[PDB]
Amino acid sequence: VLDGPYQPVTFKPPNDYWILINSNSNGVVLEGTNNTDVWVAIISIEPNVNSESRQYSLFGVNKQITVVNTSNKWKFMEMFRNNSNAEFQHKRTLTSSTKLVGILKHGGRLWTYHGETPNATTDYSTTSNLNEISVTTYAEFYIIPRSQESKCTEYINTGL
Ligand SMILES: CC(=O)N[C@H]1[C@H](OC[C@H]2O[C@@H](O[C@H](C)[C@H](N)C(=O)O)[C@H](NC(C)=O)[C@@H](O[C@@H]3O[C@H](CO)[C@H](O)[C@H](O)[C@H]3O)[C@H]2O)O[C@H](CO)[C@@H](O)[C@@H]1O
Repeated sequence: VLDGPYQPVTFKPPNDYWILINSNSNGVVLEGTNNTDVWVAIISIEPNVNSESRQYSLFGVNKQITVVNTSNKWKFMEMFRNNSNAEFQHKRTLTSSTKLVGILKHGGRLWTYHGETPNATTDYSTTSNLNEISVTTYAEFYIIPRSQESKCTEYINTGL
């Protein structure tokens, strides 16, 4: 009885709900911003990719990122910046057999998962304008209350 799946859309996630995205494919999985101090994008790289340059459109703008993933797992790079004049930088990585990606607004912070399945964990970026963060998803997603975060963490790590 999952709350979803919902099709790709731009929306403003409410505080204290996990958005859990079920990416089947490579490319941008999600991007979000409050236009002040957060811009984030999660980029998907398929298994067994040797080093190459690839293009991604972030907030309507083309960016070249060199990628690599010699794992049998999928790789999700979290790209980040805290100013509109700065370039995106690689902040964190989630290496996943499940292909599920999470984002949550809670407690003054923006949360994602990083590390490697089945031991992926949450970490944050800080913002002074949390409520104004909107996201665009590029794949189906589900919505899971923070009160059920252990269930979300299980899905991230072991699959729907
Ligand atoms: C350890 C833990 O529970 N971690 C959670 C994570 O919790 C996020 C919150 O971390 C707080 O600090 C912990 C819980 C301590 N009690 C503490 O006070 O240090 C943050 N407190 C800070 C930064 O001082 C808290 O932030 C506050 O939240 C309240 C209401 O939630 C209010 O918004 C305040 O303005 C704000 O300062 C949280 O950031 O949550 C993640 C995501 O669910 C879990 O994965 C993780 O396990």
